[PDB]
Amino acid sequence: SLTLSPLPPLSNDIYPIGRNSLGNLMTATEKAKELPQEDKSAAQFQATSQESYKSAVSQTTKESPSASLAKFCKEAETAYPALYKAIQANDSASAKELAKSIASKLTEVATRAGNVAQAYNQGAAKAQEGQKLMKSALPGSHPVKDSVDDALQYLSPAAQVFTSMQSSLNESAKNVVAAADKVGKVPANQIASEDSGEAIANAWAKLGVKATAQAEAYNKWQGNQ
Ligand SMILES: CC(=O)/C(C)=C/C=C/C=C\C=C\C=C/C=C/C=C/C=C/C=C\C=C\C/C=C/C(=O)O
Repeated sequence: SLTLSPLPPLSNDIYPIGRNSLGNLMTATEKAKELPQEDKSAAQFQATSQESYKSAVSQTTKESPSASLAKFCKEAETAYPALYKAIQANDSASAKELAKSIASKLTEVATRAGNVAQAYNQGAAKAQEGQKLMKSALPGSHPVKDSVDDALQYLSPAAQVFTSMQSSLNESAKNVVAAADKVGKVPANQIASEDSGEAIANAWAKLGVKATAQAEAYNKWQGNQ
């Protein structure tokens, strides 16, 4: 049997994307915006550093994975019960078509998450370059050097959060297609791990509540960078 509800970590009690997991990187981004602008030696490096932070946040906003997930969860509330009914009716052609649709939506959300991870990992390579340039070019105390160090410390764990979201959603897409492929081939009740269409819908609805909240919190935050 295959799990059609959200998979870890999206099934976690605490939604995995938010200040709980990204707050150190958020703070670092706020500090980078507000760096002082009196130092001549640092000015160009600091502009480049600030543009790197801003590029990554802008990329994040373009993708908006939590907002996209929340939209999916709304769809899931009706799409999974409809699929479950097709499974129970041993309706292979219907189940396949419905699962294909669900999977398409899941894989688009997963790609958005993956795109955020890619932006962060690419940002880390920029920070690596900046760290070396500034260690030599900017001998004394410069808050931008700390901002680069912050990026190096926090970007890869942050990227991993998004990679794990991507992995979960891609697995959900695989599972829903695989489930529909069994319809008409084995007994219907052996296909899904869950005991009802409603149980599956409720699990996506619960995730949707969390994703919606985060989407709105993030929207606020990015508009002040
Ligand atoms: C090359 C050269 O000459 C020099 C000088 C390079 C210097 C580079 C310096 C810094 C680089 C930072 C890069 C990336 C930052 C990224 C910051 C990201 C912050 C993200 C914060 C929160 C994210 C929340 C996501 C929510 C989305 C959702 O829930 O949908």
